[PDB]
Amino acid sequence: RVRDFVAKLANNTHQHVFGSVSLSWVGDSTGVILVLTTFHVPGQSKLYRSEDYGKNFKDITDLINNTFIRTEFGMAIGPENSGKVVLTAEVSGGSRGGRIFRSSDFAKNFVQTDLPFHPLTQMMYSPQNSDYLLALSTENGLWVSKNFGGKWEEIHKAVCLAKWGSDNTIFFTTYANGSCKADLGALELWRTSDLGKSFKTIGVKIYSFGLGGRFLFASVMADKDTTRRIHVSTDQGDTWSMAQLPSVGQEQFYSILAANDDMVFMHVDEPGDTGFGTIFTSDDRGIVYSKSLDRHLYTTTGGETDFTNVTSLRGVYITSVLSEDNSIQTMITFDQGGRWTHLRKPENSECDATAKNKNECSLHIHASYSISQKLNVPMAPLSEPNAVGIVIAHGSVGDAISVMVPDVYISDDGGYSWTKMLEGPHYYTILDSGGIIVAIEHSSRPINVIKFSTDEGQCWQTYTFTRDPIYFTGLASEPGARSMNISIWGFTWVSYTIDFKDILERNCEEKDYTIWLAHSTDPEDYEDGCILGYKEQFLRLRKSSMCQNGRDYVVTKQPSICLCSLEDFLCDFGYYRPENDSKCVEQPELKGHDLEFCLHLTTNGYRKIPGDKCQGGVNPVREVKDLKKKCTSNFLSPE
Ligand SMILES: *[C@@H]1O[C@H](CO)[C@@H](O[C@@H]2O[C@H](CO)[C@@H](O)[C@H](O)[C@H]2NC(C)=O)[C@H](O)[C@H]1NC(C)=O
Ligand SMILES: *[C@@H]1O[C@H](CO)[C@@H](O[C@@H]2O[C@H](CO)[C@@H](O)[C@H](O)[C@H]2NC(C)=O)[C@H](O)[C@H]1NC(C)=O
Ligand SMILES: CC(C)CCN1CC(=O)N=N1
Repeated sequence: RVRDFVAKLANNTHQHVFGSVSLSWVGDSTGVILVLTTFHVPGQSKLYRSEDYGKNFKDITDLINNTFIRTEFGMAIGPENSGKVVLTAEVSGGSRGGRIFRSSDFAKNFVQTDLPFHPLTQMMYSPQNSDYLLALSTENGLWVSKNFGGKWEEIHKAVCLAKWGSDNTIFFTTYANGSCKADLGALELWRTSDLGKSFKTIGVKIYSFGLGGRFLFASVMADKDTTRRIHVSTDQGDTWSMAQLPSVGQEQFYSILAANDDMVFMHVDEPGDTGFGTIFTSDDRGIVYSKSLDRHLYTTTGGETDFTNVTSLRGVYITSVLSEDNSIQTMITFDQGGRWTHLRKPENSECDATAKNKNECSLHIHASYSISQKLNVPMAPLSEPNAVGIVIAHGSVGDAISVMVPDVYISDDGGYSWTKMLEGPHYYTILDSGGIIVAIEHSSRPINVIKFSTDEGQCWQTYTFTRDPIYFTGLASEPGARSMNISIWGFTWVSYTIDFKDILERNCEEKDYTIWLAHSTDPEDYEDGCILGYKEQFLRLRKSSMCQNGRDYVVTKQPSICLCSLEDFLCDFGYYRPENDSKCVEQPELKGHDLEFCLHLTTNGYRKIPGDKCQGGVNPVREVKDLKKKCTSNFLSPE
């Protein structure tokens, strides 16, 4: 519903003409884009650079000296504004050392450097400092560089896996003899804070390790069995604590679904080839775990899962579960995994063939699992933190995820309500923190048009961006959903970057924004909107208003602190919540893995949900008590 839109886009539209193809953005608010193509012909690499968000590209294959670049390593991009770019070149079969090309000037100038080893993994930038780097050689050697790749010293041999921690710390696992596969479950976990000068052994009998938020996790194998269990440390391995999670076997796996400063979402595989597991939410120490969701779909250790952080609203997560019927259903939690429920269906929607009742059903979302089964899904769900409460996803309306070709649904309130956005599979992108949505029909045949909306998917305009139809491949836009430049890629290889600057000529002002209470279920109630003990009220751009938010737009929100209630605490170890009300109570006797933990000790009977900011009201935390005597009450033990 924008007048004379065609005129504005026509001048703004820009076109550029150009094996294995990869595109990497460099920095924020720089517009630097690198495109790398390699082809194997019985074979040279091509590199392009753009400083205008992809409107124009300049060939810079001269800087790489026509050297072949290995696709597997890809293009290593430096942290935020470092501008560092590293490409791993291919070298002669007999070369003693590897060769890489590096740049620190956002790829304007590249310097060739030979290496003392052959890289086995991609070089990883240290988060605290861009200059520091680490890599693993073909001989499982760990090399570190303090000069952005000029000089590499082998700090330690036989490293199975290495990762960057906070403050330039390095954690790695080593194998005493043979190969990592031989020493599975017998590895040693080491840490060095001095860039290899000094080493500290923080674990033995290690299977693997992981990092999430503050937490550092390590899986340790039993002495008398194959089974392994998780141990957690918040002090970089100086002290360790067992995690109240079940032990698993070699067939089973552990996966960190999501982690942050407050807590972690942990997935434990069920015994057998079920293809599903249970989700556990931790406390602020990562030690005590609450069962959140049953029969959560996860194919294998590196397999597909539909678990999705809805990044546009606090505490909202979406995933898929396998019912006993062997049908897949989509579940959503609005309170960080405290309760899970079915997504509400759009009001003007018809239940499909999967529904028992024609007028009652739910909305189900197509994510990574649907894509892996070769369903007609071109994109997983999309959400951005800048665009408050907006979720866009492919889905079906019924009792379960259906095989039929899907339509696109949008939510403007963080997942509480939905409406059909477009018919049939599409590609979508969010721009200007929600100021514009852009969409691209997915078809077998070429396309010549791009669709855009300025009222959060409620209405759309159709604009033709080319004379000649192209075969659509993908969309590229600056990470962070703050630019107004979108790029359409396809072959007849071409790329039309549209700029929407003219469409939103007017910048936004106070009057454009309006007040919106997030998480509002019942507007009359004092407690309405309390999630994790507090409410958030937002200023968001009115749907009718069509103005640019700007690159420096700031989400404005004010927090209201609710009164603590029992619902803001979870049961500590040794307590459970009966089906009756919600007061935590001490279990008759611990069983299963709960008994394993016994043989954190002090239990308050209640602990505050991590991330919960409620103040005042009830405090149910009890004086610290010890259940060890209760635990060993049944065991005869020596004097
Ligand atoms: C789910 O996504 C949200 C949004 O990205 C995450 O919230 C961010 O967390 C980081 C790290 O704690 C903070 O620096 C940001 O300020 C948060 N963003 C907002 C908008 O609050 C959240 O941590 C994710 N959930 C999990 C479990 O990782
Ligand atoms: C879309 O891309 C253009 C470049 O083609 C961006 O233009 C830049 O704008 C900033 C500030 O407006 C200037 O400091 C830069 O010098 C501009 N670059 C060029 C190459 O002209 C434009 O900002 C992008 N749109 C958005 C919303 O970020
Ligand atoms: C949670 C952390 C120990 C991940 C390492 N992994 C994978 C697995 O399944 N066992 N250890």
